[PDB]
Amino acid sequence: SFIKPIYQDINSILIGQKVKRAGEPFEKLVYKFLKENLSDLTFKQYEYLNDLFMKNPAIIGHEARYKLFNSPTLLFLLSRGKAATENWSIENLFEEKQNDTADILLVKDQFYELLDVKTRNISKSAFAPNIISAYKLAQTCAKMIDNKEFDLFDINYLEVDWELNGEDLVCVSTSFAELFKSEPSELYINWAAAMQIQFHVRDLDQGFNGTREEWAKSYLKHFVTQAEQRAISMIDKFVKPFKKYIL
Amino acid sequence: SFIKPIYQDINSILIGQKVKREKLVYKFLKENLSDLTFKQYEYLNDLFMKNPAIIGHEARYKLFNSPTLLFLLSRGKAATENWSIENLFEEKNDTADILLVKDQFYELLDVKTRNISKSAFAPNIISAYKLAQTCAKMIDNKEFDLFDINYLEVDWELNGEDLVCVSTSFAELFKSEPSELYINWAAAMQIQFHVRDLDQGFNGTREEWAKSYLKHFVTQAEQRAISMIDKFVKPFKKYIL
DNA sequence: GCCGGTTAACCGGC
DNA sequence: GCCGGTTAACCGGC
Ligand SMILES: [Ca+2]
Ligand SMILES: [Ca+2]
Ligand code: NA
Ligand code: NA
Ligand code: NA
Repeated sequence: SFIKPIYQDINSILIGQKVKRAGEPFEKLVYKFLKENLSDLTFKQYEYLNDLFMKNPAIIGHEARYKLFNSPTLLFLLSRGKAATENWSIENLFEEKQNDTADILLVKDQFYELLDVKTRNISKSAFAPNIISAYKLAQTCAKMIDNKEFDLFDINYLEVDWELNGEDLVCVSTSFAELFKSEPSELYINWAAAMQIQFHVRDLDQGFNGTREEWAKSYLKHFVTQAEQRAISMIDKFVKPFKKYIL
Repeated sequence: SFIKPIYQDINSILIGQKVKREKLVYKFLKENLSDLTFKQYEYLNDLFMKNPAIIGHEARYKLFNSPTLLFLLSRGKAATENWSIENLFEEKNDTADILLVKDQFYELLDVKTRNISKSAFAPNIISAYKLAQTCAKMIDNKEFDLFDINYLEVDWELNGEDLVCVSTSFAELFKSEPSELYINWAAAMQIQFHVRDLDQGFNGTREEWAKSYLKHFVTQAEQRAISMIDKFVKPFKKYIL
């Protein structure tokens, strides 16, 4: 991680920060800090895409523009769709998109850190948030394996806890954790919640002992196993209880 | 519907409205049907304010006088017990955006806003599972003449520094053919449609609707389970040993 | 403690 | 046309 060496600082600077009154905008402050302290490495996802295509003005159409990624897995995680990519121009730049994978990209020497900020109202009853689609993650692992891209990118999370203090939201603490250091078989896949893996960053175990390739194979075994169990569970929860009204 | 008879009134007032870059719907209804119209949390406040002698969640839950509406409208037990004139519910995940109620009959209204300049993407309408439980509850308690669940689509496009409403649509969930309802399991098990596309040709009774919906729901759940193997298990087996 | 369902719409494959 | 996956976190049952 490129963030990890300055996380202590980040943690200190963010605590006490405020945003007018839900905590979503704290992500903008995370970005501001990173832009100030790692200016050359830091991008919004759409910003990285805009920069990539701006540097290659002669490369037009979605196919050629896709070739600029030089990585199947990164293309998968970061690109916009074919029409969006084809219609891109300096006058028609990418702006934020609701379901972009990452909030913030940090890249250096062609290694990629995908950072997702998780904001959390710390006064409400704890509810683990959507982290990332378990299915997007499965596809990522399969593509990592097919292409032997095991040392190219990390997926990392920064939790920003906040509380309502008068007119303002204030940050009270933060946490940092790396997806690829968690034990894959311990990740919670909430199928109803858009097939999303869910955890609090603060709680994520970080003791995985294997290679990235091993992480990928292991998560895939986990994913496949959970999907099988869910297929069965749906009869239990969505079929059985209601059959008495229709038979 | 209490809204349907005045839809033309609403469509006209809205069809040129602009917000800065559309709960103008609530405003209009509140001004033209003030005795009937509530935000959900507002209806609950009103209900509990009008019954000051009733405290705690069990007793306040009895104020609904209907298990099904209890299930659709109420907040959780602790929230309800902790409610007071000085601790009022605020807007919230709530089933409905707007409630219109008259003579012990309830219209649940959900407003769907839509950026009409982008590729059409049918929005989450309501949980197929919440709907399933609701039908189940309607049947168990024979509450077939109590409420409707209705939708109002408001289409808009960006124009300058503002969003402009260019059209609207209105449709009643309980007039749609249940078996035509698209359940998108990945998207939080939500029914999905555009209001303007919703068929309104169901001819049977409310009870028939509920039974037909349940058969549909159960059938679609079974299909989803099966399709999970094909999409989430099969394509990944080759990587595991 | 443990568990998982719900709201807001929203992009883009073939 | 037809089809369905993803982001934002968030609430309250035993
Ligand atoms: Ca985020
Ligand atoms: Ca709505
Ligand atoms: Na994001
Ligand atoms: Na995410
Ligand atoms: Na809804």
